Amino acid sequence: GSMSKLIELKQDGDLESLLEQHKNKLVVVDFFATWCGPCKTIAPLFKELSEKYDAIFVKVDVDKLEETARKYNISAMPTFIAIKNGEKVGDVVGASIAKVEDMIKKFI
Repeated sequence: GSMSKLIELKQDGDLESLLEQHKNKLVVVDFFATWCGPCKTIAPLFKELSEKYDAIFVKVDVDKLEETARKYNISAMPTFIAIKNGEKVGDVVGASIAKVEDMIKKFI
């Protein structure tokens, strides 16, 4: 198998565990909320992107992983964070799939 797929995290500490062993991959994290309509709309498009690009695509419910949301300074949802080589490299704030793709192309 490959780690380049869409995964959905469960609890604080999961993202750290992922990044500990996949520092060389681009990781694109969709921080979303279940009370966020645009987050619903963009979810299938995020999955489509995950099928085209060799990056790790991660969904994080900000209410499930509250410490992780706080640590990445998330406010608006959805927020997409690009993470590579040990650090955050970019973000897209808001439900803009085109900008998310531009970010992936920039940093992959």
